Order: sequence, then structure tokens, then C-alpha cells
Amino acid sequence: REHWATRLGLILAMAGNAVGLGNFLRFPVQAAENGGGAFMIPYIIAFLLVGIPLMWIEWAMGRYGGAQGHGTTPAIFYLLWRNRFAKILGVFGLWIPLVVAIYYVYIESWTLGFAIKFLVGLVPEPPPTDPDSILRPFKEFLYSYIGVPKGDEPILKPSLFAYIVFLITMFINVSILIRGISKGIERFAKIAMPTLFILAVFLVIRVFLLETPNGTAADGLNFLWTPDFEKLKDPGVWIAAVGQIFFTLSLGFGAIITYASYVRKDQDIVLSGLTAATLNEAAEVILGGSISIPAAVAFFGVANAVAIAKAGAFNLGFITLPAIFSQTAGGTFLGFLWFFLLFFAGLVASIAIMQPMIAFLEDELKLSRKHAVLWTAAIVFFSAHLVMFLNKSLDEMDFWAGTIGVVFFGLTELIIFFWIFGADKAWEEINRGGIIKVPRIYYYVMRYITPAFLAVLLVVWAREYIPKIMEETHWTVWITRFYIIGLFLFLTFLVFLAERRRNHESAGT
Ligand code: NA
Repeated sequence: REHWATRLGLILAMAGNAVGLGNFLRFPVQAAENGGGAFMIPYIIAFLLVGIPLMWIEWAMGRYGGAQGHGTTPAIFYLLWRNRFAKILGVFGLWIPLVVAIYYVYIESWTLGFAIKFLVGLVPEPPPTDPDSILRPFKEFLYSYIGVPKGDEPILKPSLFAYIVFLITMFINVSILIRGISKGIERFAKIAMPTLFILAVFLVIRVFLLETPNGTAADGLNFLWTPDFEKLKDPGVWIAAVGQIFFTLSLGFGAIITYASYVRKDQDIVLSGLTAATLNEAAEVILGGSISIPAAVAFFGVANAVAIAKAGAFNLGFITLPAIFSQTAGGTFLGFLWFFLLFFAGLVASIAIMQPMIAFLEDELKLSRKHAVLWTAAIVFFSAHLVMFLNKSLDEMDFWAGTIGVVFFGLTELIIFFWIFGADKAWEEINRGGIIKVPRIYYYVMRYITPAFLAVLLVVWAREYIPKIMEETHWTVWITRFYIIGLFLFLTFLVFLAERRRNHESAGT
């Protein structure tokens, strides 16, 4: 049973577990939509009150579980709280990261293919003042890549290039994963993370060199870090912030769990945990935030940039930014560094979220790692044809898995641990082996404040928001829902087969 070779590599694998497209694509959008410093106050408080305490919880659960030879939730949950219903609530730990992995690798597939075309100079050349005559070639460029419908039909038809780049991205994930935890993953994490922070810093610097009549890049800064204290009363903001906090730290993914289960029993989660997190927060609020937004706020001024991120998630990353760059000396290459940064950022993140499914096939169904990975790739590859060819199918999985399910699972796994399993046994399992220890106040966050946050939020969500989604939507949503439900069923059948194999051989041995 594998463990992390070196401590730094651990932290670097854990920081790359958190760090990814969320730092770069996602964060700028959620902050732009939610109005800068109006988003940050919630984001920070959520970080302390939710992200922080939740990460230690997931850490401990992973380590505690790995000690018993179990990396995933369906197993671990049985241990903390003994039930057939503990296993069932644990199937969300396989399900969330799987469904997320489905559309996530595909979006990272985009970054790779763009970086490729952007290097070789296959990008479009805009006409030598007007923003729309500028952004359009790139809008068309992305739309041509992912095959956005020209018709009414909710039907995507990606390019032969995008398709093959996905197969490649899939291969590259396999190649990292098939070498295991220390050899495959921990190596790459040591390479990638510095390789990442360097590319980011360079871009941050190079982006600060932008000025137009419309603004400096220091305009975007003071938009992001200067509060609106009135929006403190707006629930949608608080809902947006925690959605970022979860997604950013890979909370509720059953990710931190699986990785941490390869931590040796004695090893400190209480420092390495905090470190890899504070690394991500750097890659988010410091690096990630200081690139995409300030560039647009510089070119188009604030209000227009804010209007671009509302117009789509991929507007800023895949369209606006490379467009801005093309107005500068060697901007096509500076674009390649953008998408190259993204690929490497998503590659550390994607190998993390495909692991839980792999660790399961290993720890439970007793599959060779080679086999665990191939099938995990096969399932993800196949299932994603839905995301690729069906319009807005991507939106659906993001909502159920990486939006709702993550919060549902976070509160769930906090309850199972800090309540059912009991407070102090958990409080011990955390600080145990710790190089340093969790502040006494954080005991009382984990027990009360944290779940009080998630429960109340999950209310203000369900009551004041959700039904419109479940109602107003086009009927193609039921195709994704159908499938990803049959994924839960499929997974539950494996949890079933696992406990059956357990019952049979344990009676013979
Ligand atoms: Na992130």
C-alpha cells in the first residue's frame, strides 16, 4: 500500500489537488459577476469558517481511512458511522469527482488544444479600434473549436482537432496516473507547481504592463480589493463565494480524502494541510485574480469587463484574454503561455479527481492499478461524449456535482465525522501527529459554525433559488440527469459488489 515519498511532494500534490482551472478560469468570473471587494469579504470569511475547517476534516478522514487500507468514502464512512446508509451516502464521494472529472478534463482539453494552435500560430488575425471587431474572431475561434450550434438544436459538434486533443489529454492523464502516487503523481506535482507559479508571475508582470485610454491594470486591482459593504446583505454573493471556496479547495470532491489516505498514520495533516491550501489561495487571489480581470479592466474599463464575464464562463479566459493579448507585441505567444499555464494547472487538478474512482477499484474490488486507471479513463472518456455533443450538458453536471453535491457532501461528511463519530475522537484524529495543532476555536467552528453555515446556505439556496432551474429548463436536461443518475446506480452496485466480495473471502480467511 503506497505512501507519499517526500513531505514537500505531499504538500505539492495536495496544493495541485486544490490548484487548477478554478484558480484561473472560475475565480475571475465569480468575482467579476459579484462585484470585486463585495465578493472578497465573503470569500475570506468563508475561507476561514468553511474551507479551512473542512480541509482538516477531509485530511484526517483520509489518513484515518488509509490506516485501515481504505482511501474512499463508501469505505471510510462505514468506519466512522456503521451503516448500510453510511456506505450509500459515501457513493457521492465516487460520484461527485467522477461527474466533475467528466466535463473537467474536456475543458482542460481545450486549454491544451488552444495552447497548441496558439504556439504554431493558427490563431486568427483580427482587423488592425473596435472591441466587437476584435473579440469576434476569438469568439468564433472557440465556438468553432467546441462546435457551438449554428442552428436551433442543442447540438454541439466539436472539431476533429478538439476531439483528438481530448484523447491526448486523456492519455496524458493516464500516463501520470498509471505510475502511481509517489512515482506518477508526486513527481509531476513537484515539477508542475513551480512551473505553474513561474508562468503565472510572468503573466501577472507582463499583464501589469498594459495601459489604454480606458484604464490601467491597477484599475482592475482596486475593483477587486475595494469592498462594497452593501452587497454584504446579498445572499447570492455569499452563495457564490462558498461555491468558489468548495470548488477551489476541491472540497466535497472526495479528493483530499483519497490523497490523504496515502499519508502515513503518524504524519502531520495539520501543517501540510494548511500549507497546500495557502498555496492555492495564493494561486487564486494573488496570481489568478491579478491576470485576467486587470487585463480587461485595463482595455475595456470596469463595467464592460464585468459585462463580459456575465455573458459566459469561458468568455474571459478563452476569448477576451487572448484577444487583448493580440493587441500587444508577441501576444500570440503570450497567449500560448496562458493556455499552457491552464493545461498544467488543470492537469494537477484532474489527476486528483480521477484518483478516488481508481483508489476504489484498487482498495475495494482489488484491481491492478494499471486496470483501475484504464477503466476509470474508459468510463470518463465515454461518459464525456455527452458533455461534448450535447449543449449545456456541461452546465448540468457542474450544478449537481460541483455546485450542489459538493456542499451536500461537505455538510454530510462533517456530520458523520464531528457529530455521529463524535466530536473529540475527530478533534484528536486531526491534531494527532500534527507538527502544530488546530486553534481551540476551530473545534467550535467544526462542531457548530461550519455546519450552521452549510445548512442555512443549503436552505437559502433550495427555497429562494433552485426550483426555477428544475422548472424553466429545456427538456434536454433530463438526458444528463438520466445518465448521471444511472452513474450513481452503477457506482452503488459496485459498492454492493465490494461488500459482497468482502463477506465471501473473509469467511474463508
Ligand atoms: Na482552484
